[PDB]
Amino acid sequence: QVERFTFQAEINQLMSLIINTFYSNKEVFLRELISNASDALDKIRYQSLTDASVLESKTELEIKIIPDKTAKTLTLIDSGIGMTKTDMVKNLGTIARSGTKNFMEQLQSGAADISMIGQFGVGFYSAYLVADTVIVHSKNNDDEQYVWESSAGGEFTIALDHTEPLGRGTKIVLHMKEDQLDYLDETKIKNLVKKHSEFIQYPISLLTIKEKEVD
Repeated sequence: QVERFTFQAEINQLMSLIINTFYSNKEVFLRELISNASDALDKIRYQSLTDASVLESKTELEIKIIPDKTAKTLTLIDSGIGMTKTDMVKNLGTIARSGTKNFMEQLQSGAADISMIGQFGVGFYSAYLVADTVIVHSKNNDDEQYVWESSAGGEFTIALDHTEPLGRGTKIVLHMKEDQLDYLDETKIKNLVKKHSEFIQYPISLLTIKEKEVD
């Protein structure tokens, strides 16, 4: 079963602005997504300080990053608190803070910059600086694994996830744009992850997939 939702008006503007207009430091997306991953890890960790049984679904607190040149995807997986179905609609389809709604006017006027999008809990959408389509798989202890998809257009979808179980956490899949495929190159992404994760307290693994014909 697939359930359709409309983005809240501001989110469409934020997304239109991100997609339609232009920015020069697209690499901030990685910083934002790694920061979200760390936040989620912080959340489950803080829960485990009062109740260590929350960690049972997946004991490792870590981030995994997988560039796939063949699939043209960059995937980021964290074992954070994950999102329930309601959490997904809220966190990926709405703006909560009224302060964030004002910031959208300072951003749209050009006074504010894309790189500060994270200070208002919307750094996620910076993924559309490099990806035409973004898939989010998420699993929270108090609910089932759901999968969230959007390619903008004023709408997103959510379904029960039947792909590989996460145990607990969030998997974001960016279907890269053709012009932004070098983010899947080993040296590029390694240095960018190193740069944008210096203060992150969690381990971060970078996967490299090499393919050679036998001869």
